[PDB]
Amino acid sequence: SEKKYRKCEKAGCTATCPVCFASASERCAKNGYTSRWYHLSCGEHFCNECFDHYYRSHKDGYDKYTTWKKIWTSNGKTEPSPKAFMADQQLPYWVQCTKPECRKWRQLTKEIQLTPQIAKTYRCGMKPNTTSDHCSLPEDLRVLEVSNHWWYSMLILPPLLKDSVAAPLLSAYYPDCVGMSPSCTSVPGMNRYFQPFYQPNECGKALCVRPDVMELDELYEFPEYSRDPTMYLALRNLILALWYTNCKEALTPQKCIPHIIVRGLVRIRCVQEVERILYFMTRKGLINTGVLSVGADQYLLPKDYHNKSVIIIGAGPAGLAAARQLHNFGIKVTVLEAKDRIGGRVWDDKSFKGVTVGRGAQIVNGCINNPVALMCEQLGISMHKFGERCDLIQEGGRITDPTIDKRMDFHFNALLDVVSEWRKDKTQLQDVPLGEKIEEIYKAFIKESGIQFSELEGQVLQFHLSNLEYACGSNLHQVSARSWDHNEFFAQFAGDHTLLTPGYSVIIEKLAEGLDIQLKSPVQCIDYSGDEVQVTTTDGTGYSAQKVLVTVPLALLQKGAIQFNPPLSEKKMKAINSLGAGIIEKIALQFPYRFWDSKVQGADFFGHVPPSASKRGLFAVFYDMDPQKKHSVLMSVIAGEAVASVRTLDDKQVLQQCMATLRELFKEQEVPDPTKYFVTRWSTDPWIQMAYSFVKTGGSGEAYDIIAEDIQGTVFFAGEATNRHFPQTVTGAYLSGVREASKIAAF
Ligand SMILES: [C]C1=C([C])[C]=C2C(=[C]1)N([C][C]([O])[C]([O])[C]([O])[C]OP([O])(=O)OP([O])(=O)O[C][C]1O[C](N3[C]=NC4=C3N=[C]N=C4[N])[C]([O])[C]1[O])C1=NC(=O)[N]C(=O)C1=N2C(=O)[C][C]C1=C(F)[C]=C(Br)C(F)=[C]1
Ligand SMILES: [Zn+2]
Ligand SMILES: [Zn+2]
Ligand SMILES: [Zn+2]
Repeated sequence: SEKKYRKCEKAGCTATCPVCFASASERCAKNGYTSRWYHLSCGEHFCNECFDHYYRSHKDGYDKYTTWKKIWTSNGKTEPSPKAFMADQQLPYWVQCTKPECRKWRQLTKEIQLTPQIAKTYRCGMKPNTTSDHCSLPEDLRVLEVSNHWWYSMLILPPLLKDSVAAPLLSAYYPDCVGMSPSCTSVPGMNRYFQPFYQPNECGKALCVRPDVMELDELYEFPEYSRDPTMYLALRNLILALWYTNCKEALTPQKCIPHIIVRGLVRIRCVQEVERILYFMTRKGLINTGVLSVGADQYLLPKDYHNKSVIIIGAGPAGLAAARQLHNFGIKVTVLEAKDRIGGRVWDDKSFKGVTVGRGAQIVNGCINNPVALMCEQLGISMHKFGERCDLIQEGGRITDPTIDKRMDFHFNALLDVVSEWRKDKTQLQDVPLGEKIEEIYKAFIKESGIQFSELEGQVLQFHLSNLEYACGSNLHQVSARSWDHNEFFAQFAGDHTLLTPGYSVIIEKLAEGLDIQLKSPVQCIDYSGDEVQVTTTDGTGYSAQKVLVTVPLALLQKGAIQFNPPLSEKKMKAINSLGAGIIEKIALQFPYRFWDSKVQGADFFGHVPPSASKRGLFAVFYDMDPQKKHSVLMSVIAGEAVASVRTLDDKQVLQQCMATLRELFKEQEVPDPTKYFVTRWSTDPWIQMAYSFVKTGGSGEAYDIIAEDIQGTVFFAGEATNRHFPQTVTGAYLSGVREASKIAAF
């Protein structure tokens, strides 16, 4: 009469007495003998009678199983089996007592389906969906087993979450390939800029994670998930979904737990992992970031990561970002800024009636997943997507026919295409200045083709040339042909380019809120010999801490303004000197009325066709600073060779030359005098001296990576000049501070 066993089917199982969790069949083995004891985990087994109850065609619960099967096979890629069925449909739920000093795990009865409402409110031995004696009872012994690694080793199937908050975003994916149950019959309200997941077979979008693939740095930290990442993916994806669903408060483990819905003891494992994973993504700045603020005893990282102190040099976006991160983590942070204000190259003039005019940055280039878009969401502020339209207006007042604009843009880009071909097989030593290579290709193309451009077509080509010089912040003869667009090899920020109407100052101010910031404290010296870094200001003040982070602009690193002891390495100096310190300047003009409205007809900007290639980049674009079209403020830009021509002019002389230009651009009409203006002088600001970085002839994009290497795990570097993927921008500077705060916290 066949054979029967007390013991589990799996050699090495730690259950000395399997007991059937199902009790689905009339002849369930309860806790005795059966023809096979089917193993789900070390703590969960079901007898063969209950196995036949669902499996065999002549048995009762066969319709229930066959129906689940059909749902399973059509929505998922994971095979259906009785074990998979049991784990998705028959294992009981486990929940923690929500009383703070208890937190004990309990098994719910079978008919109860775990809601996030139950998980938020459950207390020991009180019937859910609803004395303190029931808390003192010991947990089921199987609970403690779960937290060992060998428990996960002995788990036969990975968990599949139900009703994950991630699910509305992952519809393009098989639910089980991203850790969600296929038997689960279930993005309005989320910010259009939060797109944290790639769609399948999609790349080239910055800061998107693949919802079905762990990343290298994730596998490094969680190698136990390398073979089968189902479970890690489920929890990471859940945390991301929860964060972007509410980026204005800190996302705690307490907050994640009631959204982790899975049957069986494995839920305990998930609740224990979510917390580890959460602290990891916090340190890495993927969540719980932006201008989020925490109070005392509400720090974002456990007291372990708290045994450090940091001095941060420079209170620009990179410095304040690291300071805000490190502070939120619970690390002592002091920021020493040279100037008498924070912000660095973010400095918003607020004195123009009705608008905020930035003397430094005010544009966000690519808003999807951009942390600046995150921080705007957190602050409730709005960004203005730039319009496409930008007439090229001639001195004289003629508006250049758009087909000329477009045709010369074509020829121009066709020149850059030849550079990209030429450079493919050339090393850093073979490099050649970009402008020089363009002139060669152009003069070769003119000579070969016979074509003859009108004067205007040539001037319009000069305009497109000036824009490139603006993007590099340099005449193109200092810019590397090989490596000027180096960072476009990496995924870039998709989406809208915007004018940050309220100005970056609003973000910079909120980042700095509440931090120990010593202004008028320019750092003279950093000595990282000895047990602690010693930092000294220009008047002799001394500050001390265990680690120091440097965010000074590239120009200041090039000029050696801070004495380093020991000196920076030769490798680091060569990198620092291989990047160029690009420069632009800005002028803002306020008028008594919007004199351009009739001609410009609402566009966000208009173009200034340069008269000659010498005057190239002199007020090339005028920006209308009020997207609501009520106030009268224009802003324009000096780039390229034009920067060196106006160093010997005072502000009034620059203003006059701008006004002469506007009046030529509007020659057929009257232009009022300006009533208020400013002219920036970044290139002579002693502690900045630049607008943003670029790669000079002979250098490589790797220069950014090299400038970013820490020294002795003790001196760290951040700043736009240190972000290889995202050079130049406030965004790239911000992310580099987060990057460095992640490095520092790791110790
Ligand atoms: C200038 C400018 C202008 C005029 C304009 C613009 C700009 C600029 N940009 C840029 C930005 O801003 C930058 O990049 C940033 O900011 C960076 O940051 P960082 O890194 O943080 O730096 P800074 O800020 O500079 O800071 C620094 C600091 O530190 C200090 N110091 C120094 N030294 C020292 C100190 N302390 C102490 N001790 C010592 N020794 C100083 O003071 C400071 O504070 C920009 N950006 C963006 O994003 N956007 C915009 O819009 C901008 N801009 C314009 O306009 C345009 C440009 C652009 C680009 F570039 C790119 C792109 Br794709 C775009 F979209 C745009
Ligand atoms: Zn049974
Ligand atoms: Zn077993
Ligand atoms: Zn309890």
